[PDB]
Amino acid sequence: IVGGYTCGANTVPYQVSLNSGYHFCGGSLINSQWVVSAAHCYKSGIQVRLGEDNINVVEGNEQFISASKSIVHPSYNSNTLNNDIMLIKLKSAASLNSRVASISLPTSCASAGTQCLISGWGNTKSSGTSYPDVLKCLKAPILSDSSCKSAYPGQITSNMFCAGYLEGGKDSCQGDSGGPVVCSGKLQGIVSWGSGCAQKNKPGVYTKVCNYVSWIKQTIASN
Ligand SMILES: COc1cccc(CN)c1
Ligand SMILES: [Ca+2]
Repeated sequence: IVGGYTCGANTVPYQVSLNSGYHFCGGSLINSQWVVSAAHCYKSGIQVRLGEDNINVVEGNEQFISASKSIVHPSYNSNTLNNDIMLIKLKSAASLNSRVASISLPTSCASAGTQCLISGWGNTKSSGTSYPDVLKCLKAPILSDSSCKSAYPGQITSNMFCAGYLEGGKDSCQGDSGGPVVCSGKLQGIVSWGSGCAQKNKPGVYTKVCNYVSWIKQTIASN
């Protein structure tokens, strides 16, 4: 997260870190056994880390649970990043509490102008590289489909939305990938892509989660 703020330990209780020897992506806990992330975060040997603030220090609220399976969306295209969503099942159910909690799926799609919370352990620099140890947060509005399409000609599908600031300075970045965009207590987006970070007229692009609720529910019900 570039130009954000320190969230505060365990203030974003649905935020997970995906770890394969190191943090490589964010995710969102959607029930005791399932995490939603980006399909571009797919790899084998994933351990889901819940209750994290400082990802380099065991602070006492963590649960570390290995993934038993990953399910990338059947229509995910890695070139265009269309359908950039993946489900991860935990080998055992997380113990839910005030600091490890699921986030609700949307019942409706959020509109342009809606204020949301984007969070993660990604790069905090727009030019350099600096990775934080503690969770960073950014309040950001959803941008209109037209401004999103104008920012990225030929690249925005019906399964994507832009959020952030056309002036730059405040954005998600590398390592925030797969993490949440939450608006009014619903998971509306997944950190998906962009051109660099916090650059003028190049806002973050997010997977439009409301399009996938049926798939998520069906998949969970049979797996
Ligand atoms: C350039 O790599 C990125 C990864 C995740 C999110 C974004 C959006 N600035 C960019
Ligand atoms: Ca920790």
